[PDB]
Amino acid sequence: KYTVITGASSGIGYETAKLLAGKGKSLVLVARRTSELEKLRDEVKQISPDSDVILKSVDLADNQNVHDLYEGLKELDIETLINNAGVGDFDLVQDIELGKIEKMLRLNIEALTILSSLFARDHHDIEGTTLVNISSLGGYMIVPNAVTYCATKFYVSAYTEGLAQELQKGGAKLRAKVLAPAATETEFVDRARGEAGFDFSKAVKKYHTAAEMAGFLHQLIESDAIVGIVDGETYEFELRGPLFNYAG
Amino acid sequence: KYTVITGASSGIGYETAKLLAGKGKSLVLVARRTSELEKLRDEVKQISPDSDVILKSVDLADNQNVHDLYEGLKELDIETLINNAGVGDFDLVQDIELGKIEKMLRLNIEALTILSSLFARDHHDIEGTTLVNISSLGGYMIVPNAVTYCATKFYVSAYTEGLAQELQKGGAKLRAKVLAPAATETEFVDRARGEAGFDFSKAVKKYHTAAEMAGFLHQLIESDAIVGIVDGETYEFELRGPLFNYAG
Ligand SMILES: NC(=O)c1ccc[n+]([C@@H]2O[C@H](COP(=O)([O-])OP(=O)(O)OC[C@H]3O[C@@H](n4cnc5c(N)ncnc54)[C@H](OP(=O)(O)O)[C@@H]3O)[C@@H](O)[C@H]2O)c1
Ligand SMILES: NC(=O)c1ccc[n+]([C@@H]2O[C@H](COP(=O)([O-])OP(=O)(O)OC[C@H]3O[C@@H](n4cnc5c(N)ncnc54)[C@H](OP(=O)(O)O)[C@@H]3O)[C@@H](O)[C@H]2O)c1
Repeated sequence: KYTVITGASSGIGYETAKLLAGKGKSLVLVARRTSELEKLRDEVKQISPDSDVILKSVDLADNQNVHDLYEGLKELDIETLINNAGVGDFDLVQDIELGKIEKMLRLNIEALTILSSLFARDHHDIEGTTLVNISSLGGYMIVPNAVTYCATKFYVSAYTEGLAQELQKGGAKLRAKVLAPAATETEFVDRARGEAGFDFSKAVKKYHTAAEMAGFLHQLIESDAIVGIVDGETYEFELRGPLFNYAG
Repeated sequence: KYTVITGASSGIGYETAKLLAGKGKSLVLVARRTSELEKLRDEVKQISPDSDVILKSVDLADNQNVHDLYEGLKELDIETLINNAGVGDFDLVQDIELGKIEKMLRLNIEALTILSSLFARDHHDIEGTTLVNISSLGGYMIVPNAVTYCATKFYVSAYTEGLAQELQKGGAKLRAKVLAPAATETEFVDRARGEAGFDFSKAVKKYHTAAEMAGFLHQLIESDAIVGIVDGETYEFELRGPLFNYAG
């Protein structure tokens, strides 16, 4: 039984991989940097010798690539799929680089939608299955200077909240959940603004570590809650139901 | 001075083109079916002899096509861009047709985001410009059996509400607006479910006509409101401010 974690080379996906290794889970770890995926596999084997770890060096910003990824796991028993890979951008809309933003849409929205749709197709009536889509507090509240990225997370939040309630009302075995972190200490900011060195310790007054966010993600999987969300002011993690209007 | 209307060959965009014709505006009408674009241009000339009417047969579900559409309009003075083209689907997520849904994402989301970003880049500091993106009441309220489509509209609403407030806070000249129709008598249901003949008169107990929704769109352009939205319970058209949380 496997747990698929996209965006496993760094940040939340990376630490989630390590936390799930400590539970004896076997992993499919997806990202582009093979080097880091291999060093993580080495950590995972010393944490948990009997875990199986499959690596997949895949750019998920290409729709065909995402299809290929999934059909290549057809002969695996996947209990959890975690749509964690995603990128950010800080800039006024009038200043954006469309090539980067277009790529952001293909990763944040499409890849996640392809994998969620395919997982749901084959796993809705299968006992013990979980889908966890990583949104953001930015997917429930709009943040200045990050309009485009926030809107990808609004998509993710609304899509997962509607998929979750679809599967509940239909009596599915598959459970779908959304994680909405707040500021979490990872590479995300450095990628988003395009230059390294951003220091959360010095520049952000409240943030979780990547390990703390792996821990929240794991508790979300271990709950009957659809939404795991960090409060923007208290930075308490809350497991709760949907935030948006449901017309049902 | 031109008003660009994507999705002009039927429905809201078609009736919007005719309304703006009666005000003497010149139009750039974008859709795939040349046939109907020429039929509308004939109507526009009969309403408005002196209106200029450029037609563009373009599939906007291709990102390159959307760039090409815009770069080809750079010789023109565009006062208004209306991202109206969009497509729906009624289906459990487990039952969708990915090729249809992936095309829906490229049109409902990407096309609109390319055209809005490029319009915003060249027109933010230009007096009298207006960007109007068409979302839906299902972009503020999740509707069963249309999870994926509603999420494209949550993207549109959140993107445009965030862009609108970005332009206000930064003193732009450009105004950005979002329209959120409810049931509107168009080809939209027929295209979404794949089969013709859906009858609003017999099947839907409250709905607006396409001409009424073009009127609401024109009301929204002529206001300081960021949002023009049909209330699901009263079916009154409301001009109001943003609905989502703004962190600034
Ligand atoms: N950090 C925060 O404050 C925060 C808050 C809310 C939500 N989030 C969300 O958290 C998730 C993880 O981000 P993070 O904070 O952990 O940042 P991160 O450390 O930069 O991790 C992003 C991950 O995505 C992978 N990735 C990026 N582009 C990819 C592509 N085209 N194909 C495949 N994999 C790709 C990266 O590895 P490769 O580059 O090697 O592929 C990396 O593993 C994202 O959904 C992000 O939006 C972050
Ligand atoms: N009708 C409703 O109840 C309702 C409610 C809320 C929001 N909306 C929104 O209203 C907008 C307009 O839809 P409508 O109700 O007027 O429906 P419609 O009659 O089906 O018109 C849709 C328009 O989109 C164009 N279009 C579709 N795919 C395209 C593509 N790939 N490239 C270029 N143009 C394309 C169509 O023309 P071609 O096929 O010729 O390209 C047509 O002009 C959509 O954004 C829809 O989501 C509708």
